[PDB]
Amino acid sequence: QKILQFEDILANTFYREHFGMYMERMDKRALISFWESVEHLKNANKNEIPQLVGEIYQNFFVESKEISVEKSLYKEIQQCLVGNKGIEVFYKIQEDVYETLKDRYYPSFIVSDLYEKLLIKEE
Repeated sequence: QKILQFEDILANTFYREHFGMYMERMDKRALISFWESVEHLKNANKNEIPQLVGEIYQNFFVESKEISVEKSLYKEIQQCLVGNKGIEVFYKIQEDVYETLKDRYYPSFIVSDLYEKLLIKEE
């Protein structure tokens, strides 16, 4: 009956892993992995926060482009991502990635063969 809400899809490890498998089919699993990394940051102890923020950059923002802003301005990027500013930036990107996952990818996941596995067959 009632459609699972995308908020609950990402809150439940069993649901979210199935949605991640669907994103892998689209070769866009880095979108949900980045969302999961920022969310893990929101619920992490502060002794791990700066190293996690650094691993987020090293896992999702180090794609080497031909016009290499990442290499030419490495120090300059890190300094404008230093403290609460960097955490606030990663939060805003997570918010934008969330809307893209919700509006562009979640509707086709509901009609995929994976949404069935999230439904309880009543006995």
